[PDB]
Amino acid sequence: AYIPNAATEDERYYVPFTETVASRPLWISPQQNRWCDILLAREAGLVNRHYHPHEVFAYTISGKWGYLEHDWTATRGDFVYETPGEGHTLVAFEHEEPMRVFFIVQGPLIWLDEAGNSIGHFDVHDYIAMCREHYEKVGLGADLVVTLFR
Amino acid sequence: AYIPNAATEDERYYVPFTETVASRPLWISPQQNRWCDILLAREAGLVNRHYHPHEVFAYTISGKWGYLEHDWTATRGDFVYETPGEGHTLVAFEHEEPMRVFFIVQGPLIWLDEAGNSIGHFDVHDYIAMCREHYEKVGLGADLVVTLFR
Ligand SMILES: [Fe+3]
Ligand SMILES: [Fe+3]
Repeated sequence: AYIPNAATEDERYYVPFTETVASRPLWISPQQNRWCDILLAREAGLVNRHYHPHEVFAYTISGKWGYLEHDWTATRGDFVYETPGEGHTLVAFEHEEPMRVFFIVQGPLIWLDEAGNSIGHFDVHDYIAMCREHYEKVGLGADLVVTLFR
Repeated sequence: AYIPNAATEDERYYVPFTETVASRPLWISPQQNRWCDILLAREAGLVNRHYHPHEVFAYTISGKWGYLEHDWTATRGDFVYETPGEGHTLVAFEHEEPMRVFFIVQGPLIWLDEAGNSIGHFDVHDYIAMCREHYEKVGLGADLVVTLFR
């Protein structure tokens, strides 16, 4: 698979995930419960506390972001590996550029509690569904998502 | 793990792989036989034909490169997924910028024949050895490699 201009300026390609953060799917494996994507926050953003059962890798393209549970913040060019089992809250700061991050995500995400409990999930089927749905609405066609399968 | 400025200009961090192509290790898993790295070619470059038993993901940072066995060439911003089992020859063109590519590699690589045979291998132990060795020589210390383990 070859996707030119992955972190495109074309807003249509980005699927809302939370209210402030969206992603462009690049590669999805329903069988492996795994996906690559560009994570985008045009403004201040937050992704709720969750943990992955497995690793996460990120390479930062632009903006400034990090997780509240570590001391670093990542800007253009910085690499991040999250250790499996880590509960974390992603945040994005307002920077000259939107936040854009290349991610390889081995799902599910388990949403965590204010407390510390499992309170919801996000797996690859949830991801395929939201992306198909958005791509139908914006006129990229639901079937463009199917093009990303492997 | 957080590595600032992964695709650094500091040449010392890059470990020669072929004569024209080098990589900076970013994350290495001896147990999973898997690693992330920045692949760099300052000039024209070539990596000999080989196949991975598993997937490869790449996000292109700068330069222009591709595989002889596909029709695309990848420049700044382009994403690539190589399907597992694919035999391929990586090439890098001379561009305004060096080639720099963020890779997640599930090894081993099996070197292939002019013909089409398995004729050599490259696994994570080979990678750890070459990186330790180079990092000792350049004065980043062999032990900096151990810092990359997970
Ligand atoms: Fe996460
Ligand atoms: Fe390869």
